[PDB]
Amino acid sequence: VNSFSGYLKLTDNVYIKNADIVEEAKKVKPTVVVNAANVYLKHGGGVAGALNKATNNAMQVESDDYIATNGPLKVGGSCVLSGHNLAKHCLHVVGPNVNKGEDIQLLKSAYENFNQHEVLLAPLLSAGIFGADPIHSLRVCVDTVRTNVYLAVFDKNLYDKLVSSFL
Ligand SMILES: NS(=O)(=O)c1cc(Cl)cc(Cl)c1
Repeated sequence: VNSFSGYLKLTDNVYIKNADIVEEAKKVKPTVVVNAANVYLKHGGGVAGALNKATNNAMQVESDDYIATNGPLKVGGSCVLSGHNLAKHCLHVVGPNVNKGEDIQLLKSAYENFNQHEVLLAPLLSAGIFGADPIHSLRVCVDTVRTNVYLAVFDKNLYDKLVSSFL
């Protein structure tokens, strides 16, 4: 049994809710929240900008030190950093950004990072300002992630379309 409440069950392991991932993280304090990161861990906008704002920029300060030591992530890659006030850990995952022309096949590699964690609160990778079709992102999630994933979707319109169209 876990703390997550109000989710619709899509599969054995994937759950979805119309929610504010920031507000959901603040309530649950999950072991892992996933960030929709870029390779530079520059948390300017989208989910990353919202998560970072909720940490009062501490996520960005930590991320800048990580990049100064390790250099950029790979598209499809990830790193584990602090969850600050939101979670124990933040798994920063880089999905392909279609608005940069990145290979959408890298979306499966991105989701494979989730399998290193038993339970996660996450957004749909490559959705929103990363330009991918969120319906496609949810299909790749269900077909790739084997651990227990709680997906948060703020836009009620998109949430309803994802549920109604789910095979
Ligand atoms: N992707 S997100 O969680 O940052 C998000 C999306 C919308 Cl449409 C509104 C808010 Cl307040 C937050």
